[PDB]
Amino acid sequence: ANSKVAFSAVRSTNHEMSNKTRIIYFDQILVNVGNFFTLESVFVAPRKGIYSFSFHVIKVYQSQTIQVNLMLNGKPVISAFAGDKDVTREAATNGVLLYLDKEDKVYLKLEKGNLLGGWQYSTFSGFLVFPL
Amino acid sequence: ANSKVAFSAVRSTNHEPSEMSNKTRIIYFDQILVNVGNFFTLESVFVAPRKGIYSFSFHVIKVYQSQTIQVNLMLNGKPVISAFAGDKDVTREAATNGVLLYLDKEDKVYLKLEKGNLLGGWQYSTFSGFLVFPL
Amino acid sequence: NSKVAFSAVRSTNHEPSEMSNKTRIIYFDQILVNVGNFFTLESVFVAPRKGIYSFSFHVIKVYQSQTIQVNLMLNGKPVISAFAGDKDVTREAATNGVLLYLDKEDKVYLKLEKGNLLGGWQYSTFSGFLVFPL
Ligand SMILES: *[C@@H]1O[C@H](CO)[C@@H](O)[C@H](O)[C@H]1NC(C)=O
Repeated sequence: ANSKVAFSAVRSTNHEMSNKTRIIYFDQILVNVGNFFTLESVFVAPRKGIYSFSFHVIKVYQSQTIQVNLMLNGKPVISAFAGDKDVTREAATNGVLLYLDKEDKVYLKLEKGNLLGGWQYSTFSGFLVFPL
Repeated sequence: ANSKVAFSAVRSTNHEPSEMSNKTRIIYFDQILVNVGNFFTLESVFVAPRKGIYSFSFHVIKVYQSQTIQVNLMLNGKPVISAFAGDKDVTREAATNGVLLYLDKEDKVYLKLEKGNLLGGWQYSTFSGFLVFPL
Repeated sequence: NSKVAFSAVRSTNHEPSEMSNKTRIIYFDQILVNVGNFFTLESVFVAPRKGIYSFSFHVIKVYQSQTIQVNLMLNGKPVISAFAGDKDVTREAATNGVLLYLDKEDKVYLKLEKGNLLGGWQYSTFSGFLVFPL
């Protein structure tokens, strides 16, 4: 039970972010065991452990560049990029394992760019690999 | 019981799609690296043995030039996530994505070539997945 | 060792070592996770026990003029490949991922099969974990 933690979220075409935080949100929740993925955007770790994270953020409008940072408690840990102005729906993708303690916050930030065209079909997933 | 489940497959040649695959549009992988539980069948379809959360990932590599491709991860005949590879005039291009799904027993997960033809083959393409935890 | 995982990042834009140029092994300086310490300082993973392991990588470059091919290697042999390059963009990633059956002491690592890492490979990642022992 308490060792079972996972979330998976997708950006659809729903039409329900700030220049400060620039948090990328995912409206369609596919998995949320434990309900620790909150506000369509932020994962809050329930316990100390190793967690897997992966994401694909779609650069839809072709002539733009984006940079996406995976954030841990307000600080960047990994980065992804998409800036091929010949390509439509190019993914800025990366993944990582992290050592998290209880109440650690992990989310995606649009560090650079504007996601012109929207970011439909973008994905963001995470799960507890094992507790420590 | 059936708590260890995982598969992993790769397209090892540049051979063209089979005549059957042109009518189902289901992308298949001939080289099976992992198939614990033997739940990955027909070199293409994963059948969930039990209720739980399952991870999936895929990298479909197209050559130049098959037309712009769209790959959907399918769950019981309906698309869940999609990836795109529009040509950037290079020798090879990749349509990639991954996701966690809540699956029930006998649920079927597979890859569909929604758009495009994969002319020139899809060598080096990969498709993987595993049970994260039963539910 | 039921709990085995590593995750590593290339944190700088520094050129590869002369040794690295010789071995073609892509190395990572920043280790975020290394439970069991089976990911060595030479950026090679040594499987502690028989089991199914997950591996993912992203090799990111700022200079993409020439083609790069990255192979995931298992005891000196390629298992999967990733391609990038021959482009002029901000940053591009050669990426792929796979599950592998490993026997104990099997060696898994990234080799630059084609191309170079002129300009550095900052922000590149390489991760792996034991899904379950067999
Ligand atoms: C290794 O090769 C790269 C690519 O040509 C080059 O930039 C780098 O300077 C080489 N390393 C050394 C120590 O010369």
